[PDB]
Amino acid sequence: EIPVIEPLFTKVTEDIPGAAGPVFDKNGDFYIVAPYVEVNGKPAGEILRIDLKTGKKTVICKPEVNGYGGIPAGCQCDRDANQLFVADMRLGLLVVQTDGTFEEIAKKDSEGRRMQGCAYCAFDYEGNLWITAPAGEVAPADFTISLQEKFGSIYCFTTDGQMIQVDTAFQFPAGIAVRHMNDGRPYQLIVAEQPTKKLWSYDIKGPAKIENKKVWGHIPGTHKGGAAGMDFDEDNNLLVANWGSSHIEVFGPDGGQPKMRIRCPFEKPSALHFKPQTKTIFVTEHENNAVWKFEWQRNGKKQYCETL
Repeated sequence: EIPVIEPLFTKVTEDIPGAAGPVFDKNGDFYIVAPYVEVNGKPAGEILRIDLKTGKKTVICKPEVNGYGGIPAGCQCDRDANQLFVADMRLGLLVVQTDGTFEEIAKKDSEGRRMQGCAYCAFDYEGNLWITAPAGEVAPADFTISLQEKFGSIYCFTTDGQMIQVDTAFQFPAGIAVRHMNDGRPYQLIVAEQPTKKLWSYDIKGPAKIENKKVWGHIPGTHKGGAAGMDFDEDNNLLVANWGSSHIEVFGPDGGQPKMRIRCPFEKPSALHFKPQTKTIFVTEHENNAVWKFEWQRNGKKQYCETL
């Protein structure tokens, strides 16, 4: 039997359609994304800042390219400048300034293929951004998602500006995380494949160089859904939102089966992110389309933006 804890979750804010992409920037401000905001039934997703002292929401960015609305879905903060890297299911990769300006980084990848819409991303400590792309081609192409068919891809957006496709044929690739050596070198990539209830691992040999794809962990449950967002704590345990299961799974450093589960007071956790230098985990969820927080046993693994 896998042990289960039921910590107290505190609701932070709600009314966030498709709440996802929790992230802290270099100044400790907190942001989330609302991928399912629509205008006239078309995509009009938003990036929002939340004042954690009051829960008040402020729309930061409503991205659109040549009239095609974005579906922002996952975020990382940069290290050398206070800007958000945002995976967008319609626009691919965005770099979003706090003043609301933004740039769409890649309409094509390094090999001249149309870019795919993206969902989650993770910076390694060298500044390369690893990205899951469960959508089909980016706008202006018609919107498609790899829920049933295996056309989701993985990318590495390198420090040279190359948008390198590093693998393909995933069925809705979701959360992504990078494991680092004590000396700081990245060496393992973990990638969720949501409906298959699998976590995959790769050896990282260098920037945009992964090999030795293997099943690394197993996500419990037969509910619709599976692994969504994930992040490491400071002991390199991987905490994984299990959308549809009412739990966050905890894997030890060597993977396999969860060593512990965390019961949530909602069915559809979608993403999680630690507040820097605390044990506090912020969790987005799609039952109530809301953001919550709870206290974990130890601090989070430092994000790239927290390194020097």
